[PDB]
Amino acid sequence: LPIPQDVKELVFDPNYYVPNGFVINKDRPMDVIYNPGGIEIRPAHLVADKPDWVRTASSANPYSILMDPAVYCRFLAKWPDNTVHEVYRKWENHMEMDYLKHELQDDLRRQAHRGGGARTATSYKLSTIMGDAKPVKEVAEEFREHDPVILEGYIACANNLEAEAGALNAVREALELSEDDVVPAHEYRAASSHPFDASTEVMYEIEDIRKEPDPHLIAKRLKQLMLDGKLAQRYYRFLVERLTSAVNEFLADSMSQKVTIDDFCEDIGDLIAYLIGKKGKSVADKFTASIPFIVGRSMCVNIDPEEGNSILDLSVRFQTGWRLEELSCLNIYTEKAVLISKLTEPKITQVIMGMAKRLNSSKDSDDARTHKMYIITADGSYLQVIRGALVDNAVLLKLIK
Amino acid sequence: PQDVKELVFDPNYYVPNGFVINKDRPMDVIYNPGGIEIRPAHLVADKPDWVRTASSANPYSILMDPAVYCRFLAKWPDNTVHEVYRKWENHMEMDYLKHELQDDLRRQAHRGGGARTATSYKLSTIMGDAKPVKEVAEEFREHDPVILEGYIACANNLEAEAGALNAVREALELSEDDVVPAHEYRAASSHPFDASTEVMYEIEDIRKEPDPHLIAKRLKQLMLDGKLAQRYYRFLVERLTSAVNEFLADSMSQKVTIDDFCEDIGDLIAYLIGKKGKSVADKFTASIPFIVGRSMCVNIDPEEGNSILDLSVRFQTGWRLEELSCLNIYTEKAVLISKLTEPKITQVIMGMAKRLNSSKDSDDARTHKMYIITADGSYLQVIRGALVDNAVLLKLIK
Repeated sequence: LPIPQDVKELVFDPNYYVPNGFVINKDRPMDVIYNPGGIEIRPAHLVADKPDWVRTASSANPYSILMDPAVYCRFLAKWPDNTVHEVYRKWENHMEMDYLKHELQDDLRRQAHRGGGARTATSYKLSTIMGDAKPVKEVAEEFREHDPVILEGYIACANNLEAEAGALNAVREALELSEDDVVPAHEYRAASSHPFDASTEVMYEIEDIRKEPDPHLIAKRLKQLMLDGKLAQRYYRFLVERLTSAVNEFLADSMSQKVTIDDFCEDIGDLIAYLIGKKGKSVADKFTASIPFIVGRSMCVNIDPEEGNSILDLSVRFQTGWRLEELSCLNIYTEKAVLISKLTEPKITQVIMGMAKRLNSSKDSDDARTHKMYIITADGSYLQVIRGALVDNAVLLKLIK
Repeated sequence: PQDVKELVFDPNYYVPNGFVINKDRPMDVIYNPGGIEIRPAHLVADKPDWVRTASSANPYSILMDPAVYCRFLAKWPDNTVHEVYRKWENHMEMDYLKHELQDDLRRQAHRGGGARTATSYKLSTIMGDAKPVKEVAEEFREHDPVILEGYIACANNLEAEAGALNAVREALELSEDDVVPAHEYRAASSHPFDASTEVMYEIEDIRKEPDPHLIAKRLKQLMLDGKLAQRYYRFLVERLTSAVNEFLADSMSQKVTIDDFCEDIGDLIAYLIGKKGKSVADKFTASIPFIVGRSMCVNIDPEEGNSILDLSVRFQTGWRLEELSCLNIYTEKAVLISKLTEPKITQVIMGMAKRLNSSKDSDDARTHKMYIITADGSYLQVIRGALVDNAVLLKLIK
């Protein structure tokens, strides 16, 4: 009878409140649930493609929360004001929900993402043990399944599959594993090189521009390098489009802003002034503080006289034995990024914390400013570990599409 | 005026009440009876109400010579935006507009002037039909466009460009101070597969299958039987879905999108038959071999390992993007190449297409993308347009 005001107050019983004209499905009791005040609770997978059932990012919960699908079921609750909130109900607490679970395991569309029959997520045996990672040297020296490991050095990659193959070969060589042994979840570093035919002094100048804390100075100095003929327009435009793409990515995902810039070197000052004026001071200060991270990711310069100077795409990647639909519910497909809370499985928080600590151990923590962060599921999904601006110290996983 | 051809290019031809013509910038706004309003394209590039309206007569933008024609957008009372290209030599009063495009602070990254150089080397601005490198080298003035042999292993665009430049320099025995001609080459990138050779051959056979339903069924069945790992199946399905969506958005101008190829290709075919007619669906089905060949090109090498190839034929020109085309290349998804386009670009494209079709069973034409790379580094993919018969489009890669 009482009307719930928030998520926790909702009653999980199809027979608790039954309005006129609604017939409860006998074999599908959980398909729709009604609560007083007009609250509609439906399984998320049954309303994934409906435009009127998208999560509402608000001040309290601007981010969709990541929870374990094997333990929790994700419902969407729609209120009279059309605000859609996540609800997470434990599988063991409500037995009458079991069929929904079976749906997610046995639908034709989810066969590409879930186990069953002769399906194998990987061409090899990938361990499902998760937790903190350890250096691969001590793991090899100690040797049961291997614990998650860390590979030293770097892996040169042309694409994602090349990086994964190199990482798998590195783990197999470090642990002296066979083709049939169960390889563990692993942490590694990936580098992609884009050669630059520019003078070494120009490379040093762009490198020093990267370390500049003032974005206006960064843009002015890069454009001045372009205008003097020191940097070819091809390479300048390449760097500019990379900076623009990274800035737009940070604005869209990390800050949840609908604002985009066409090109960095002419519009970074305008964007910062806009963030001063329309979005308040604090949002602009956090954007400015994250500007070094964006510029380090986009404009990392490698200067080696042997094989030539280049621009680096640097990342740290944690390959887990869990599939995307075993690590996450279906919201990972419907949201730009998912927040990691206390209710989230502690092991993913542990792996992300270990990755962050290893990034911060570099000189001046510069690696944390120049490396992207990824968790690769067994079935090949990439989840970039990014920072969230709407919540302090918020860590997000963004599915790479 | 009832037509684009009937537009009067005179600011003083029709002056509405309350409007004052700027003496220093008279070409900014043009008024024509009925409410037709013509403005330069680069003054209205950021306005959401100044986007070209694709119709039956002109479904695509037109690639043009920026040094010969100036782009203007004409807005009609029914909110339809059309293109008008007006020659520089026919209007002196438009000259300042040209200077703007040459001297704007924003455009300094794309145009010449001062000490700006598009490339770190000297690249010839001679376009035309390309010739095999050996005869051109043995013949030796600036070189004519050149064709290289083999494939350049590339990890990214910059690596491919560097490899092509090195190949041209070595084959034409050019020094660092010599002018390098525009050159056509081939690029190949490999995504390794930890799949059995039999499964790879089955995937290759599925690629040649003309029925998309059979492609989906056979690939899904390979996944479900455990012969194809879910990781590689999802990789291939992601590539197929991306390619199908790209073909729909670019080649067919269709807003329809799919999420999984092997799950929704039949639904997409049924939707195209039901709502778009048999002709559109048949066009998509006939293009299916090209899409599947580009997405699932299978390389089987017992030494280097089996892989999925991204194959392309790229012609590096000496002209910058803003010296090859107007600013429409930034606004439109793709631009159509007509008889009004510079004949050199069409010559290059037909040469690349002919060299593609010279392969056995025209197989390369089904597995290769085509690119024109400008001097300052823009990539223009040559695609086919389903809205006009034999329509060639250049799509700026962003």
